Amino acid sequence: MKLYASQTSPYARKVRVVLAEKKIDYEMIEENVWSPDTTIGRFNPLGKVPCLVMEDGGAVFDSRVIAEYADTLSPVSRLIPQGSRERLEVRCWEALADGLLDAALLARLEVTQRKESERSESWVQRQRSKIDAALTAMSTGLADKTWCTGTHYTLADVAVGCALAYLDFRFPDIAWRDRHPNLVAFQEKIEKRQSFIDTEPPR
Amino acid sequence: MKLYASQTSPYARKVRVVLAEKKIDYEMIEENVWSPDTTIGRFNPLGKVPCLVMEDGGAVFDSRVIAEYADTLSPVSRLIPQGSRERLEVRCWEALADGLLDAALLARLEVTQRKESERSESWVQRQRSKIDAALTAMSTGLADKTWCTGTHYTLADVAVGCALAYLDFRFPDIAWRDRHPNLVAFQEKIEKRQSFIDTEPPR
Ligand SMILES: N[C@@H](CCC(=O)N[C@@H](CS(=O)O)C(=O)NCC(=O)O)C(=O)O
Ligand SMILES: N[C@@H](CCC(=O)N[C@@H](CS(=O)O)C(=O)NCC(=O)O)C(=O)O
Ligand SMILES: [Mg+2]
Ligand SMILES: [Mg+2]
Repeated sequence: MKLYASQTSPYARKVRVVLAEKKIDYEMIEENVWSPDTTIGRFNPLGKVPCLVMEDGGAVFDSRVIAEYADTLSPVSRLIPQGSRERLEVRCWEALADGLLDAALLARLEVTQRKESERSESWVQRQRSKIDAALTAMSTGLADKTWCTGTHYTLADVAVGCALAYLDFRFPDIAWRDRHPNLVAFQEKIEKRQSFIDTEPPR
Repeated sequence: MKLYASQTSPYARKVRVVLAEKKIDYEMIEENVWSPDTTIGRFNPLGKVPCLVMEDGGAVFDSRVIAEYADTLSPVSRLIPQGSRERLEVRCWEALADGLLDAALLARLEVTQRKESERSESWVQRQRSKIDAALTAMSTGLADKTWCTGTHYTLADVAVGCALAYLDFRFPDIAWRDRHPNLVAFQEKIEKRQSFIDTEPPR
């Protein structure tokens, strides 16, 4: 299997963490999707990473679909629970984290993909407000628990960890660590996992 | 259960189609998420519809999470297959359709949420190129089959149908019907389903 990804992509980091936790071997292929020379469209018509390309040539996207499928590929470190209700809880956590990332990417892309004369203050403020709200919800949801859903590490934790680390990396001005002590304790723990250690974004 | 949604939202339409197919009763609550008076943030910190609010007050998002959960709530009209590989196929179709919608929404929002002096031609062209590519992939993937995954109607078909109907509604200039006869035949069939008939977008 081949994973088209980048070392900075937080959605791709989620998938890489899952693959590491599951001990699934794969070839990592760094692809710059913002280059006019990108070939990602051979595999993902949406032009995005991550994209997993299977032995047979079948292409899998997006990160949620890849994560769900990877969890079935080994009995090692089950990350998505069996129960429908328990699965709901984990997948909603993942949607919350991914949604925070969607807003953060839009806020970043407003700068990287537009001339100053093409930018909107109100749009960026909207996206930054979603990030703030998502952070508050993550802190409210985690509450006093060990992990997002209680006793066990799941894809919820992976997704949240990737989101918070992305803010550390790209948005150090968003001071979530001051605001939410329970998220700080969570992140301090999760970043000690081998899967996180091995997938830190460069720079 | 309460579904916070709008009658135009294609992501919400996907959920409403699933709920109709499954014969699950729910209260529909129209919510304008673009109004400064929106209260959607009580339930979905990302500020988006659809959002399903359960009897207990628990909030579920996004559309993929709601669709997956709704499929478990009744044995009527199973829309997501049991097999991991078969599930992968359906969920990747859903990601493709949702991704087409993401690009279409961005292209629309460039106009509705920005003054002309805040707009980017290159960004809109990028998004429109994703739509074209996604359409080609949908046509390639469906090929000569009855439904997206072969013999049976699944969430893949729901998602694709919602996407194509959204383009008819909001982007009549994107002439997919001329380009892809197999998608035309697909859409002509799916729009005869009661769930689609009852959820057409107004105007
Ligand atoms: N729903 C998808 C989002 C992936 C995405 O936007 N990836 C960005 C790169 S970012 O992670 O650095 C991407 O590929 N953007 C390229 C584009 O939008 O043209 C998922 O969950 O995998
Ligand atoms: N990943 C989510 C996307 C929903 C969405 O963007 N919904 C739009 C409304 S559109 O369907 O008319 C939305 O709520 N936008 C409000 C905002 O982004 O502030 C899902 O699959 O449900
Ligand atoms: Mg619990
Ligand atoms: Mg098949």
